[PDB]
Amino acid sequence: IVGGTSASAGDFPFIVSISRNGGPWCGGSLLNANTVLTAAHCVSGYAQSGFQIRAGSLSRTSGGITSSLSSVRVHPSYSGNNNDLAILKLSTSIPSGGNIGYARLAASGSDPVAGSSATVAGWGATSEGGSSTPVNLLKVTVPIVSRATCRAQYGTSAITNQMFCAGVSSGGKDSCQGDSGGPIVDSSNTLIGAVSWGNGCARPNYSGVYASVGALRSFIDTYA
Repeated sequence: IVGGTSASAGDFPFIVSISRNGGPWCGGSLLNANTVLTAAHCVSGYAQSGFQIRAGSLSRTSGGITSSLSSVRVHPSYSGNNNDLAILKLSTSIPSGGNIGYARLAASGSDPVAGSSATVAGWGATSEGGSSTPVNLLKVTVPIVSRATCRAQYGTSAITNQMFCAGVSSGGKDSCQGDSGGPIVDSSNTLIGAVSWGNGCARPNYSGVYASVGALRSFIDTYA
């Protein structure tokens, strides 16, 4: 997260950190005791044994409850930047309670409205290419950017109806490498997306791009 602040205990109770080969990798969202939602690009094409999830901690290295993966399912239309969600099943179930909870999902057919406030969180870099990544969770609030404006930034075909955008026109606030897969929520604390892609991080005139939970809700509901 670039331009963020420290998360407090009990913020994002459903967030999980996802390590790969013992090192930082991505974020995700705990949907229920045995299921995590993340970005497809975090897991597609990699050995599933490399991953570990951690829930219930501000730290990505220590505390909370961990689990390995039992299975990985990517959206059936996932390709590159498009349809960038995956469902992970956990080898060890994780109960709600204390600083762990489960996400509430945006409805099928919904689309975040331009200008509304969203909050994204993760353990990614705080600069493009950053040499070290924070141990404790960060968060930042950014406005939704209309799909039309985002298409003017990236190209008409580049931003699909299963993506939405968020950021500040002058830059300075965004998700960044290592935040992929983690949650973005709306002003009701409903999970509206997962960190997906962008041109660099927090650049002026290049919004962060998010996989849309509303748009992909049928997939999520099938496998959750």
